[PDB]
Amino acid sequence: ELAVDKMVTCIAVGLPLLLISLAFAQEISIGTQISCFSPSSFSWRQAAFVDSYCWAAVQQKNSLQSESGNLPLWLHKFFPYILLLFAILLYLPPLFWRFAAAPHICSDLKFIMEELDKVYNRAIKAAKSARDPIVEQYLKTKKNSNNLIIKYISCRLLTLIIILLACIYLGYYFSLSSLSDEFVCSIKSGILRNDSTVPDQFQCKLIAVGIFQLLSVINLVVYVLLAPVVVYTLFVPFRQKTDVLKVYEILPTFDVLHFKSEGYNDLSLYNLFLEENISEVKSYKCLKVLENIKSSGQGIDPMLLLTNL
Amino acid sequence: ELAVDKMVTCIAVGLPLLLISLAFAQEISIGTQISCFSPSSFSWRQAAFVDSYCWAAVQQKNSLQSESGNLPLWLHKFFPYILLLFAILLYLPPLFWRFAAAPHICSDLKFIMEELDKVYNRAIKAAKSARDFKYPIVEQYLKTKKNSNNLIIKYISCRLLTLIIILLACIYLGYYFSLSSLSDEFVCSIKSGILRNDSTVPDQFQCKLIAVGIFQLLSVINLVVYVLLAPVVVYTLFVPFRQKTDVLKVYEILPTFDVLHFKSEGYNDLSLYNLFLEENISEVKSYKCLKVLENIKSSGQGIDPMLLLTNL
Amino acid sequence: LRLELAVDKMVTCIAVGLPLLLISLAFAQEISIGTQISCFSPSSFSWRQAAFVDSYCWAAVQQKNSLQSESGNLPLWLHKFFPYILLLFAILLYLPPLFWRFAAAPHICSDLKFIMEELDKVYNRAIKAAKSARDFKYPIVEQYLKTKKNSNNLIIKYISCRLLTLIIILLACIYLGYYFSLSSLSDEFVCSIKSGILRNDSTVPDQFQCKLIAVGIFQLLSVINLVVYVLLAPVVVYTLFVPFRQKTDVLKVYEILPTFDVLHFKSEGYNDLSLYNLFLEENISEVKSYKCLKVLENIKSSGQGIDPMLLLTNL
Amino acid sequence: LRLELAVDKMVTCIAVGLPLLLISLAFAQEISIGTQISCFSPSSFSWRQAAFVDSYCWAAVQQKNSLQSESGNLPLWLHKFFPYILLLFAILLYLPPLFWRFAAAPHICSDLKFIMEELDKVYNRAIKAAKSARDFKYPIVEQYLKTKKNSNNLIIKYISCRLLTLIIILLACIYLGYYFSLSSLSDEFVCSIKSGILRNDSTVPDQFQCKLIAVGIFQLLSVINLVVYVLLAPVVVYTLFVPFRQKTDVLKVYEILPTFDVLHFKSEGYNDLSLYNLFLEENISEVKSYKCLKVLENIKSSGQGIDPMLLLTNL
Amino acid sequence: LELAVDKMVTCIAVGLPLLLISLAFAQEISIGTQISCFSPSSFSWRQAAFVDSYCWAAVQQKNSLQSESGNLPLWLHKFFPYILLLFAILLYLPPLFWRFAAAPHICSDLKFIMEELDKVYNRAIKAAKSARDFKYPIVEQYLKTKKNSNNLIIKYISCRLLTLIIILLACIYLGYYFSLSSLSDEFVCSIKSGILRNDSTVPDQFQCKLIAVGIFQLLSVINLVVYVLLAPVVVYTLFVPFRQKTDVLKVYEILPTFDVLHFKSEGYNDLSLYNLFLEENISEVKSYKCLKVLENIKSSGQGIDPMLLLTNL
Amino acid sequence: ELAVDKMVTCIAVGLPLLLISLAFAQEISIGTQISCFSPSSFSWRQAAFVDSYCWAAVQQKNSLQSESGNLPLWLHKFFPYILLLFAILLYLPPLFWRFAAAPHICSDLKFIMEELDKVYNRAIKAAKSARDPIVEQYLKTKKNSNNLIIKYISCRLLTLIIILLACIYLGYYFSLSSLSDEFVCSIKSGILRNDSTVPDQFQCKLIAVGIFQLLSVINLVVYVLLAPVVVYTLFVPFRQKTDVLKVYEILPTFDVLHFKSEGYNDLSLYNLFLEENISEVKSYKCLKVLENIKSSGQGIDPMLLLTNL
Ligand SMILES: CC1(C)[C@@H](OC(=O)CCC(=O)O)CC[C@]2(C)[C@H]3C(=O)C=C4[C@@H]5C[C@@](C)(C(=O)O)CC[C@]5(C)CC[C@@]4(C)[C@]3(C)CC[C@@H]12
Repeated sequence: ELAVDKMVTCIAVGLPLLLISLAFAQEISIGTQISCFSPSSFSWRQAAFVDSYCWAAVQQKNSLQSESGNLPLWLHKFFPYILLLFAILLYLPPLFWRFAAAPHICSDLKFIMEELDKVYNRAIKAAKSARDPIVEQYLKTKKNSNNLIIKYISCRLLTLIIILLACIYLGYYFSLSSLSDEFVCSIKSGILRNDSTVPDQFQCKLIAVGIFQLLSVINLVVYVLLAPVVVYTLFVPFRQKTDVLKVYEILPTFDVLHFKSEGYNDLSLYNLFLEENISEVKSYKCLKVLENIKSSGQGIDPMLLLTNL
Repeated sequence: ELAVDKMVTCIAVGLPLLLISLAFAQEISIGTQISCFSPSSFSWRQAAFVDSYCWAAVQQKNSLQSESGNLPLWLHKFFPYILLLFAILLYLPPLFWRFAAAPHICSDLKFIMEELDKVYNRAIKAAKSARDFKYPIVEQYLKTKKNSNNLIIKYISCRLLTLIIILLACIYLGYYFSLSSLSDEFVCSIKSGILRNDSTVPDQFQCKLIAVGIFQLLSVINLVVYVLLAPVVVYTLFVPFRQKTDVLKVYEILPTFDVLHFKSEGYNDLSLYNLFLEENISEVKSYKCLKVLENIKSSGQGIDPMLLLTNL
Repeated sequence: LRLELAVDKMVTCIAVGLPLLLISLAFAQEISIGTQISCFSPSSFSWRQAAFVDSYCWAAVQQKNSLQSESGNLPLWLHKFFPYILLLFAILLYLPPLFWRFAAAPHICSDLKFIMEELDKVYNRAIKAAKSARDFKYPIVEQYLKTKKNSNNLIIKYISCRLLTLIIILLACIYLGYYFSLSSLSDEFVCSIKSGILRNDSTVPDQFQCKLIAVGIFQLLSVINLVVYVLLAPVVVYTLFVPFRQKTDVLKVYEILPTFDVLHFKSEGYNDLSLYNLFLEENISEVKSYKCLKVLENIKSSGQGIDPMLLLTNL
Repeated sequence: LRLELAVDKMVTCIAVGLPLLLISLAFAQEISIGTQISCFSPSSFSWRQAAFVDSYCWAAVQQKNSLQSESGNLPLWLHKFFPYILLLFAILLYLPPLFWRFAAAPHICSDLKFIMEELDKVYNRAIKAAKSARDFKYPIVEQYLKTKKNSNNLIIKYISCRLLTLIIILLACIYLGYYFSLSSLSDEFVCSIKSGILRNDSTVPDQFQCKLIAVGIFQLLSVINLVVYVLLAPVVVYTLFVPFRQKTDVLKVYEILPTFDVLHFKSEGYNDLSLYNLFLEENISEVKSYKCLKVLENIKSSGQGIDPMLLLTNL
Repeated sequence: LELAVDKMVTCIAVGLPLLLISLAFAQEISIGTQISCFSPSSFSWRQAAFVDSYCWAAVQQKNSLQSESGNLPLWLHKFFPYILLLFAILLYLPPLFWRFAAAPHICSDLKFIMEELDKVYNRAIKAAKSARDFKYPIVEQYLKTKKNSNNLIIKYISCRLLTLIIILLACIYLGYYFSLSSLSDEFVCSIKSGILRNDSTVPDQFQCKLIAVGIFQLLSVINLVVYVLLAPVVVYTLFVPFRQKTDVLKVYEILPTFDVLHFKSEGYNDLSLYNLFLEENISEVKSYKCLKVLENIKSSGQGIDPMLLLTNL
Repeated sequence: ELAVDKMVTCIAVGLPLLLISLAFAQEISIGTQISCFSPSSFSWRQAAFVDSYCWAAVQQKNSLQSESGNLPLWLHKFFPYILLLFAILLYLPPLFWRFAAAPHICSDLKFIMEELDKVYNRAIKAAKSARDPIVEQYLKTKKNSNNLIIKYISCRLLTLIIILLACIYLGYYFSLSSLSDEFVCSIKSGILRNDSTVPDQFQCKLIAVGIFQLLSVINLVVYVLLAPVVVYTLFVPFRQKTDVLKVYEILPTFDVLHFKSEGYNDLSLYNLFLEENISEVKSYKCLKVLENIKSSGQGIDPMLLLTNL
């Protein structure tokens, strides 16, 4: 998993979870999520009934009358589970990737690294004997099929789509007349309908809403900062730079051909993954040492290769 | 476990669990699950008795009178347990197939990969000796694999039970999801036993099952995800349709390997083995090199045995 | 392969764990009294009516129309969101290290392990040549050293994570200094539950005297965090100027080997070579050849014997 | 490779775990009665009004205008911040051992392992020369130790961490002696909830008698911490006197080897040589050659045979 | 590195006060608060809570509370839990020697003795094998030296003596708690300092009772019983010489390459401590095992010493 | 630790702990351990005082008057800890066994297994060359000293004694009337003595005592089922059988002598531990393959041994 992809996943998933836990934590909360102000004559349990009834009655549109509407009321209860839903949906593409995409790119990349080590060993053995292109074709093939890279850009595109949907939802959540939690509630269905001791309507207010909006704007800011990162990561061809196989062109047992650029094809994705995992390849490390020395141009490539051993 | 099967299991199991855990958020729950509105004269403990009695009385059909019926009350009080039951039943087929079916296919697949590497080595050794037995054992093994569907029958059986349980969960959630939205309100009467002819206690109490609305909003989410998941299982259910890009066709260019794919068209274990080979074949080095030669053959510049000898 | 300089590890540990420890302290059971707000409803108000007043005013520190405070609504916002701010700073300060932990490591750890292996190899070859005398030759790692200064991209990542750490630490210092500068009377605000149907109600009084509790603890902890952070910022800066911290040339001890060219060539640049010099100075104690060579170099201070002979004796 | 002297490890363990253990005891499920403050509102006050009075006065130990105490506002501040002061001392006392282990530890180990290897090698060479008689020559370790004497920087990190430990222990002793030197009546303060709209209110009494509970436990634990710390301070001071502790010259047993020069040359300095002498005296029992040489040296007390003969017999 | 009897004495003397602390405050035995004061009926809930907490904090202020037994019994109950942990810590401190790196002081020398014994056994059987086809008693001289310095054994008997002293002090303290009547929890309390002094609605004095003190005494007697059972074990363990019998070396005397001398007994010196540690760790020594096999066979006398040695091979 | 000893320890220790944890289950426990029923005129805090006073007054014999006596009251409150005390005392002998005796038998058993593998290797090497008793004396010695086995039977005997004492205590406690949890308590010492608003006596009842008795009978049943197991384990000689070294008698390099039976000596204990840990010995496994075969007569012992390789 590319470092930028790992960090995008970590942010887009842990941020909604951390924000839920912020508001979610009991210490942060003052108490219940709703308070309704029953009359003074009401007993403790009658007031508890009013609170719980109105909490359950934000759904039943007939009971509650709110200036903003019933949708803002339903939105508040939705948000604790809505952020977790966004976290899960944002975790899904990385899960699909590791489960399916890595297995295909992992085998190919391990084979390419083994073949590169083998060609390096054979080149130095030929050079050592003097002192005394399967991988290229595979990569040429990799250019023909974009399907392996299509899994990657598809998981990235779903990540971007879900991030944009979360940004859209967060923006609607961020701007709220906050008067919705102040919407009235009437416990007058059933036998309580014509009852007289119970007042006609109660002034309820949704607890911990302001915290939800302050956290939703934070999530929206982080997500609109993250979306350009995904879009840049979405474009695989642009990120393919510092041609990694160019360092291998100084080997006799290796054909003089990079042939890795310019396409929305799996070859560019493999170039990125090679640029990432190539530091594990010892032969690449030694070849890059020789290539950097070649900047001065003092000695010669085959001599330093043989001498380096 | 195939990636699509692993993700279907992860969804179908974790979604009901995640939804259970959400339905009881330390911020979505206002408090108790039921509230009954005792009279003002009732003390705190008398009101607590009314609440707890009616909570326990959603079962006793004689005590409570509800317009929708007692079945909605049962469903509103046993909403969690049912989701956990669905999660467990959906986890059972992945547990079953993994425990017994997996190793059977693992041994066979490892043997097939070893035999393919061996035939590749022998073919290049024969070619190398030319530059300087012969029994298709794996082909015969795969020909046999076609005869018995039993290994694949375990797979399609676990997938079919997964689909059946997913459809039953969809039915329950659609039924439960499509509620009256007044059922959560039931009239309850604490008048059995010595309280029957008591006078200070009113005839009936107006109870409401709080946080039911959350149950329905989560049940519709579960139903949507499950009716999105069911086509995936049905597609995964059909093993023959999934298989393509004949993997052994790349081996047909070897002299030590008979020219025969012979892997298609059946509800038999051969198609399942074809899928698992298509998945795990990238680990096979000989397959990788042979596919390199096969892709080069698209241009048709050189020749298969020459490039193979040059492959070393 | 720690892949984190000790000073960087301790700066991360402090800058991250201190806000977390302070959050956990601000709500220790002995420290807190109960709710975060108390509003003093009238005596006629029932228990639940007083609970409504408390919760309403807690939620009403946001709605500017309801509450009237002498200091303003901004202190009220800052007092309610005390805990949230502390965690965010911890995460942002832990964010740079996470990037360094995953993105930065492949570029450096691999290079440093290769350099250590090459140094051990050149030491072995030098003593083998000396042993054969008692009875190729390409400076590959030195050629490697030139590349370090050449490409500053590897160094760029390090100074960038350090610079973001410094920027976030300075922003945290600014916020904590502002928060600690709060009035300490601004936690008392007048709140009025008179919106909606309660507006023209008469039994409810016009306004309630609410006080935000656990704010003095927040300020006392914010000043502690600010002190520790303004002590930490020079360490990060000190850290930012790597060219200055690259000292005690580590490869100079290897110059006494015949199989090693006589050239340090590691100094004076905002390039990856200085960063590699720091990481070599840190992780070089694991290199056995470096340890023995430093033993010989320290002995050479007296100048009694000779470098190649001493090496032969060590074998 | 412990890199922590047993006396230093125990001083750290005590000075750090004792304030933590005492914090954990001060709030045992059996020592806290409940809230940290109780204010005795009038009987007419409701439950929530009394809770408001308690929380207000708790937050009002800071606002000097509200509360009137005979001892002053400083005792009130010190009583409210009681547990924070101990965790801070625990952390500050843990800091020097952390600085020691993080950087100083690795440097000390390599040198000691090299010295032990060189001593085993010189012993082997001496017995091989003696064995050949029964049938180079450079004092490298002696020169290395002679060098160790030249640089006091190595013996300065250690005495600096010990000196900071002693300074923090003395500051903790001063604070705990002051805190225990409490009036024990200063936990009772008069508090008045009469700011804001409550100022001219009449139903609320003029002042409340609040008491800061669980203070007596704090003082009883502070005196325990002070006693243990004033018992620990002489231990740190003795640890500080590093040359005085360098005794029973460990290399003196090696002077009976022909392949080893007849020179101890390890004493009398605030230099890294004395620290290395201590660490050698500690870790030298692992050295087999030292064990056998000490066997011969103890036998030499009787003086029956001879040193080289005995060595040959041991083989 | 810690004798089994010492390990069990430490385990008991440390875990028993901790287990008893944890039991004293179990939910099943604690009814609730540790003090209850019985305010008048007119007092509100919070006023009664104030009375309880005030008297809890007032067991220290001697002016406020009047108790028949005195203020010391009152102070004892509050500090009783702390004492239980203080005694556990002080009893863990001497074992701290084992916790600290003092192993080399004894074990490193032991490891050398075991290696030297294996070497002398190998050399003896090699000489016997060559017969079938130097010579310096270095370990014997080392043990002879070990006799000269008692200092290593002085660390051991010092940690054991501090363990015994702390155990006896704990027995004395716990004995006292059991002895006390404990009506102490029934001592009166008066919340009449400050502005409450001349107040009239508050009664003159409250009858407070200290909760969980009977549990404290019942657990203190258990701790005292276990500790007075443990003290003889420490005293016996204190006497290292009386703790040594059937020395391991007496089996090596049948080797030609080993001098015929045990020379290990009768002293308050490090040699006796090394004898104990050798008797413990000697079963790991293979040469000792085979030599003890031959020595046990020699009880019958059927097989020759050197012959059986060579025969075993 | 022998499997039967490990299971006896596990039961005898975890059962009182599990029962303690059950006796105080959230569903199981209703609340406080005592309730006293103060008059209705008493305030909340006065009733709390009565409860706590009587809880502390089950000790002071003058205050409370109970029909069964003060001893049942003491046992009521102290029953929960008493189970932990029994668990600890039952854990003590297995703990002593681990340090005091387990290493002594471990070193000897490891040496015996090594010597058996060595004698097997030497026997097959002699047989292989043809195709081309130290351990016995040690065991003979083991017979002479019972001291190692005396540690084992001593820890088992203390386990049995503590189990029997626990059975006695639990049978007594379960034999309580179950009305002894109701005691009359009088808060009339001190200044309350001549007070008039406080009633003369309160009817207190000890909470969770029926649960204690129902759990004590379970513990007693399990313990009287466990005691015969310990008694059988107590008799080491009656347990040893299937002479394990008899399979080694078919080796030329091994003397033809079992010599392991009939004694209250450490040899029988070593026989048990060998019978347990001997399956780890490869030479024993092969000899048992062929040892059994020799009895059958299908093949000769030395030939099959040489063929075993
Ligand atoms: C803590 C809770 C909320 C509750 O606590 C729990 O349910 C357990 C969960 C938890 O504690 O967190 C238990 C009930 C209770 C302890 C409750 C009580 O007992 C009796 C009264 C009285 C009722 C009244 C007005 C009358 O009846 O006339 C007389 C005045 C008085 C004292 C007012 C306050 C309450 C209502 C009082 C003290 C408020 C606190 C309350």
